[PDB]
Amino acid sequence: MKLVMAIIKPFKLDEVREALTSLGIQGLTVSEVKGFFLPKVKVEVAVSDDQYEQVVEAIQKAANTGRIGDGKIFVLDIAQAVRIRTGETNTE
Amino acid sequence: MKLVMAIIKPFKLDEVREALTSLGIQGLTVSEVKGFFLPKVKVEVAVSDDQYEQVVEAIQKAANTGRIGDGKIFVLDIAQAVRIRTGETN
Amino acid sequence: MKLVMAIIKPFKLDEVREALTSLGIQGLTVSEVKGFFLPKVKVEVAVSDDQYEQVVEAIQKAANTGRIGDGKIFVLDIAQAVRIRTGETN
Ligand SMILES: Nc1ncnc2c1ncn2[C@@H]1O[C@H](COP(=O)(O)OP(=O)(O)OP(=O)(O)O)[C@@H](O)[C@H]1O
Ligand SMILES: Nc1ncnc2c1ncn2[C@@H]1O[C@H](COP(=O)(O)OP(=O)(O)OP(=O)(O)O)[C@@H](O)[C@H]1O
Ligand SMILES: Nc1ncnc2c1ncn2[C@@H]1O[C@H](COP(=O)(O)O)[C@@H](O)[C@H]1O
Repeated sequence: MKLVMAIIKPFKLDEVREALTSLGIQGLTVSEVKGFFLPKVKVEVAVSDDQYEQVVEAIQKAANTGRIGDGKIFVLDIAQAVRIRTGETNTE
Repeated sequence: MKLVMAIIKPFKLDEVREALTSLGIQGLTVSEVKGFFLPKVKVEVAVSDDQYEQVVEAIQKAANTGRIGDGKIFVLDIAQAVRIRTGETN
Repeated sequence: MKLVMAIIKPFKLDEVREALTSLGIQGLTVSEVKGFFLPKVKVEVAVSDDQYEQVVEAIQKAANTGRIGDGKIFVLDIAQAVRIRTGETN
């Protein structure tokens, strides 16, 4: 499992959300941050190792303008995940 | 150490905090985030290897309702933790 | 690559930014968070493996007061980084 974190230009949030939803990705978490400043949006989603490359590609293509300030996507390893509703624990 | 990250329903924060305090945790970081919008709370706490699973389970039990939208808890490895007050590691 | 995450007293942000800038690190992400509450600032910066320890030390020295509430620095491994502007993987 991977945590995919992207810092994007705020106007690109709708396109990024759209791209992820088409991939069938659920549980997008979004926050407003300051980018060094200019307002940025941080998007975060946890995905299977099987899905992370498609997720990264989808975010990159949706968030891209080619101009300065486009931002970054960081992928981090998740060792364990628990579904709070059921208490069930998953690992890959 | 491990970074325990949970995305919970905002009204569950008090119960989650109470459970963590009972474990002797106390130090934790809370962010206001948006789920998909629905308001959510992101709780982040770095915990020793000896206690991380107990922290996960404490958060799970406290944040649980059995309803849709309860959220998830993620565990990530921390390679190095520094206490800013003293500069000590891990 | 490493993700350096620091939770600091808000008034220390400028000093931390100055230290990072002197190291040639201008790109960083700042969030307003709640620390258990008191307002805190989360600084996130992805840095190369060869520089992360120098970065951690620089942040610690700039953010330190020696008093309670100074905060924490966590270092996490980054599995992959992509530059959105070009689509290139680090
Ligand atoms: N190394 C980094 N660590 C953390 N956040 C970063 C980092 N680099 C960039 N960011 C975030 O991304 C936002 C946009 O910066 P970006 O990645 O586009 O860098 P840049 O200096 O504009 O270079 P370029 O756009 O040409 O790649 C920043 O304001 C910051 O919020
Ligand atoms: N284990 C932790 N996990 C996540 N965030 C933490 C943790 N410990 C501290 N923090 C964050 O750092 C902020 C400052 O707390 P700090 O680390 O200074 O702890 P403290 O109890 O004041 O101890 P001391 O300052 O003596 O080290 C907290 O309010 C919280 O946002
Ligand atoms: N895979 C995921 N990655 C990151 N955050 C998630 C994920 N799934 C759910 N969330 C967050 O948790 C909230 C409730 O999710 P859930 O209870 O799992 O439907 C959502 O609104 C998201 O903000």
